[PDB]
Amino acid sequence: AMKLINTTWTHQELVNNQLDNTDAFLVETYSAGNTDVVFTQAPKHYELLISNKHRAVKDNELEVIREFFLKRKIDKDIVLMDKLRTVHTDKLIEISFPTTV
Ligand code: NA
Ligand code: NA
Repeated sequence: AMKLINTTWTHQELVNNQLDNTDAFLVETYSAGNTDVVFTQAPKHYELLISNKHRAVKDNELEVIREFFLKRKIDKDIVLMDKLRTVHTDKLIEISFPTTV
Protein backbone atom coordinates (compact mmCIF):
# COMPACT_ATOMS: atom_id res chain seq x y z
CA ALA A 1 0.00 0.00 0.00
CA MET A 2 0.83 3.71 -0.43
CA LYS A 3 3.16 5.36 2.06
CA LEU A 4 3.95 9.10 2.54
CA ILE A 5 7.64 9.70 1.68
CA ASN A 6 9.26 12.97 2.95
CA THR A 7 10.80 14.51 -0.25
CA THR A 8 11.81 17.92 1.38
CA TRP A 9 15.52 17.34 0.72
CA THR A 10 14.97 17.57 -3.06
CA HIS A 11 12.46 20.47 -2.94
CA GLN A 12 14.79 23.12 -1.56
CA GLU A 13 13.84 25.83 -4.07
CA LEU A 14 10.17 25.51 -3.29
CA VAL A 15 10.82 25.20 0.48
CA ASN A 16 12.84 28.41 0.50
CA ASN A 17 10.49 30.32 -1.88
CA GLN A 18 7.59 29.60 0.54
CA LEU A 19 9.61 30.39 3.69
CA ASP A 20 10.94 33.72 2.34
CA ASN A 21 7.73 35.03 0.78
CA THR A 22 4.98 33.60 2.92
CA ASP A 23 3.93 33.49 6.60
CA ALA A 24 5.01 29.81 6.70
CA PHE A 25 7.88 29.07 9.12
CA LEU A 26 7.79 25.35 8.31
CA VAL A 27 7.54 23.92 4.80
CA GLU A 28 7.79 20.27 3.91
CA THR A 29 7.00 18.25 0.80
CA TYR A 30 5.86 14.60 0.48
CA SER A 31 4.96 12.04 -2.15
CA ALA A 32 1.99 9.72 -1.76
CA GLY A 33 2.71 7.58 -4.88
CA ASN A 34 2.20 10.05 -7.78
CA THR A 35 0.24 12.44 -5.57
CA ASP A 36 2.20 15.43 -4.24
CA VAL A 37 1.76 17.01 -0.83
CA VAL A 38 3.01 20.34 0.49
CA PHE A 39 2.73 20.80 4.27
CA THR A 40 3.24 24.13 6.11
CA GLN A 41 2.87 25.72 9.58
CA ALA A 42 2.50 29.50 10.11
CA PRO A 43 1.06 31.55 12.97
CA LYS A 44 -2.68 30.78 13.18
CA HIS A 45 -2.72 27.92 10.68
CA TYR A 46 -1.25 24.72 9.25
CA GLU A 47 -1.90 24.02 5.54
CA LEU A 48 -1.88 20.85 3.37
CA LEU A 49 -1.85 21.16 -0.45
CA ILE A 50 -2.61 17.85 -2.17
CA SER A 51 -2.47 17.57 -5.93
CA ASN A 52 -1.90 15.07 -8.71
CA LYS A 53 -0.70 16.13 -12.20
CA HIS A 54 -2.27 13.08 -13.96
CA ARG A 55 -5.60 12.40 -12.26
CA ALA A 56 -8.14 13.52 -9.72
CA VAL A 57 -7.12 12.79 -6.13
CA LYS A 58 -9.38 10.08 -4.70
CA ASP A 59 -11.36 10.36 -1.43
CA ASN A 60 -9.55 7.51 0.41
CA GLU A 61 -6.21 9.02 -0.54
CA LEU A 62 -7.31 12.35 0.93
CA GLU A 63 -8.36 10.55 4.14
CA VAL A 64 -5.08 8.63 4.52
CA ILE A 65 -3.03 11.80 3.91
CA ARG A 66 -5.04 13.89 6.29
CA GLU A 67 -4.94 11.31 9.07
CA PHE A 68 -1.14 10.87 8.60
CA PHE A 69 -0.55 14.62 9.22
CA LEU A 70 -2.99 14.75 12.10
CA LYS A 71 -1.36 11.82 13.76
CA ARG A 72 2.27 12.67 13.07
CA LYS A 73 2.85 16.33 12.21
CA ILE A 74 0.16 18.53 13.60
CA ASP A 75 -0.10 19.48 17.29
CA LYS A 76 -3.88 18.91 17.78
CA ASP A 77 -3.84 20.55 21.14
CA ILE A 78 -3.54 24.04 19.42
CA VAL A 79 -5.69 23.22 16.42
CA LEU A 80 -9.24 24.35 16.11
CA MET A 81 -10.59 20.92 15.11
CA ASP A 82 -14.10 22.18 14.65
CA LYS A 83 -12.83 24.89 12.19
CA LEU A 84 -11.12 22.72 9.54
CA ARG A 85 -11.63 24.04 5.96
CA THR A 86 -11.24 21.86 2.87
CA VAL A 87 -11.26 23.35 -0.61
CA HIS A 88 -11.79 20.83 -3.40
CA THR A 89 -10.95 21.82 -6.97
CA ASP A 90 -10.21 19.97 -10.15
CA LYS A 91 -6.78 18.69 -9.31
CA LEU A 92 -6.15 20.38 -6.02
CA ILE A 93 -7.18 19.88 -2.42
CA GLU A 94 -6.40 22.50 0.21
CA ILE A 95 -6.91 21.73 3.89
CA SER A 96 -6.55 24.56 6.42
CA PHE A 97 -6.09 23.83 10.08
CA PRO A 98 -6.57 26.99 12.21
CA THR A 99 -4.63 27.22 15.46
CA THR A 100 -4.81 29.20 18.66
CA VAL A 101 -1.24 30.46 18.42
NA1 NA B 1 7.95 32.83 6.39
NA1 NA C 1 0.62 27.27 7.14
